[PDB]
Amino acid sequence: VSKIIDIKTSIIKIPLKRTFITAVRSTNHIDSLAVELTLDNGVKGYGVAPATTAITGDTLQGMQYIIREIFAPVILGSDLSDYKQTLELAFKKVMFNSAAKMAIDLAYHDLLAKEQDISVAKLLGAKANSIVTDVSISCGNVAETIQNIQNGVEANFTAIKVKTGADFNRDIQLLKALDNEFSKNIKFRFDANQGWNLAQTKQFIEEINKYSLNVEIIEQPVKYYDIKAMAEITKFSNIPVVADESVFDAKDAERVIDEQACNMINIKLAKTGGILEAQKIKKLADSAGISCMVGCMMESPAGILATASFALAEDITVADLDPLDWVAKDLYSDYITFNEPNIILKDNLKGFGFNLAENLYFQS
Amino acid sequence: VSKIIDIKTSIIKIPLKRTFITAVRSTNHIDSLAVELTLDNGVKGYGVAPATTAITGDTLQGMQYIIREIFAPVILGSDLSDYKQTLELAFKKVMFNSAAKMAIDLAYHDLLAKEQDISVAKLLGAKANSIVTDVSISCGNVAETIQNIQNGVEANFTAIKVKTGADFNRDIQLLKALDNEFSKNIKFRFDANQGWNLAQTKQFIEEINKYSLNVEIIEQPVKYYDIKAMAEITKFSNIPVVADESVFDAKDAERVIDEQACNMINIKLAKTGGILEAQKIKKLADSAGISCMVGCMMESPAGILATASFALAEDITVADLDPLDWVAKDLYSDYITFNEPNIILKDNLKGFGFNLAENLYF
Repeated sequence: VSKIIDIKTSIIKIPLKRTFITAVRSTNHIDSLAVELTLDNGVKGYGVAPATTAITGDTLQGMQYIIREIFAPVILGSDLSDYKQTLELAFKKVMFNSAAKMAIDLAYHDLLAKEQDISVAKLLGAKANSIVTDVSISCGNVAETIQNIQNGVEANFTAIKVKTGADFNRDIQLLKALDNEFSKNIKFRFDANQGWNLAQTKQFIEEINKYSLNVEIIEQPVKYYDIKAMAEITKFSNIPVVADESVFDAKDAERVIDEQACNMINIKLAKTGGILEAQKIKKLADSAGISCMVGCMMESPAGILATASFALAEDITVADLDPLDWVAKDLYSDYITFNEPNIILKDNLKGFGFNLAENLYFQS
Repeated sequence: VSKIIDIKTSIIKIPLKRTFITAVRSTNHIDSLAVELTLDNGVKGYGVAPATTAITGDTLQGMQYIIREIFAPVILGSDLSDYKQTLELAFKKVMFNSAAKMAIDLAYHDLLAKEQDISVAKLLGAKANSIVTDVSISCGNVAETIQNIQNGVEANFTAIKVKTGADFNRDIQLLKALDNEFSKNIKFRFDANQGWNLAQTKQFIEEINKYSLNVEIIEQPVKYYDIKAMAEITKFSNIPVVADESVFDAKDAERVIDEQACNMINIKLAKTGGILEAQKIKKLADSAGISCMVGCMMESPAGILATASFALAEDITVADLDPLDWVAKDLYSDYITFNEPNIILKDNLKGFGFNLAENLYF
């Protein structure tokens, strides 16, 4: 019987190699909070979550307070084997702030795996160690956008996630350029980040039909709450429609399933508040015959490893896991081999294998 | 034209006279963040919002960061007259954190009113100065609860909000005790804070009908997201059903209107992110023939004043505004006369009429 006797955090700031721009925001960096749980046997578990305030509403400052002043009193002194009960009772005290919850759920999984002397991926039941990711391309003018895609293709990515929804006229013009520049061995994924209205979405889909493109998904074309439009688009489209911001948790998944509002759900740990809730979504989706992909915020490689581990355990093969491509290799090379576009888990790691304490000063 | 050239924040904590406890939480104090906006003509304006993390997810520390580092760059240097656009631009950078938005929205309205040398209530179109509130009663054992109610009645409240949803057997037994101790001059409002399932809700409603009791509303009996159950309870019930946690913003209001999931919406500024979004809810409800009441978190008298101002401007007469009853009179006596159960705005205040001098400058 191991008990959690300490909880500490540290902020992590990472610079991006190039500017990330979506319909929602623009950034050159990632802000994350790491949490450390210490067992009474000295073993330490870790989780890392992004603060993407425009999407999940999380802030580093809110996460720190929640974890150290709200969750901590519930967790401290509790048995590791009571994790499900502990997380349920702790999470009930906080509405939203899903990324804060992600950090805690991940640290618990790290502990659970380490206590069994296995990786988290293995704990969750993964067989495979490799998942393929697209690379995503910032909003920008057509010329710049074609250049970024060529860079991705030269880097060995054949699945390309094209951000749209910032400028609809630009989005339409871009299709022409794509059709001219790339073959059908390149697979496109469009993600509007809610930036289109219903009419524009249908128009974009009709426009795709005018060219010869390999298009795999249309992701979150409209506002997260316009489930009626999502259903209409899903019925209209010959291309699978993906819900992202429309689905954070299991009850969101129930709603989109009930309303036939997508063909596929993009599961993200920063939205679900960690692995436990993501598992519940996957079960619901499976029962409903809805497929799942995994995705992320522009977030640290640690979140990517955790997400890859989950996907491998759940037989999820469609992934937008690209942040590794936006940051320095040394940030992930302790735990991941990225042979683009393949994210490969390194062998024989205990827990996730993040190796955070070496570079970060944790404080209670 | 006036431009906003400075933004400051301050944390304010206030003690409660007695313990507030619901199905949600238990507390002896209020945590608030206040924001001050300064125009380049010297006029300052203020808004104050609660951090009730279990409900809106807001934290003091989160609100502080959001206002200083996210909202401030958008607001600073902007024209006051552009406020609708400025707030739209600012709020699109932040999901949730509605109480942080409330603080900023209120400070803008304080400025707007002060620029016209009038109260915010007057700015919003209010004429009347007074609104009746219930008093709310903490969860407790039956005997405890009867005593708290008697205290309220003795204090002159005739509308009583009874918190339920923590212990269902207690809730059911309590009805017998109410029917025994009280006549129909006392009107009850039950708020389960989501604590009941569908079966329990129908049972409580049937139980009510076994007695002689004046029952005005049943509030948020089930989970905020179970709209199907809300719609079923609404159809089943002979008592008006109120959506609280099911409606934060206008798009939430559209959903409950579309699904016929309530008879009435409880509008709170801490959920709406301030007055502009609250006005949009009111317009939608009006169009759908859905009534509105106003409500609050357990929050500062400044928030209560802002909410009373909105209600008076919107012809909303049903209110659960009680926190004034939970704090020392000298906190609010400058801008409000609470002669129970009447919340009455003082004459000739400019803007809201509260200031931060003790917090910021002393």
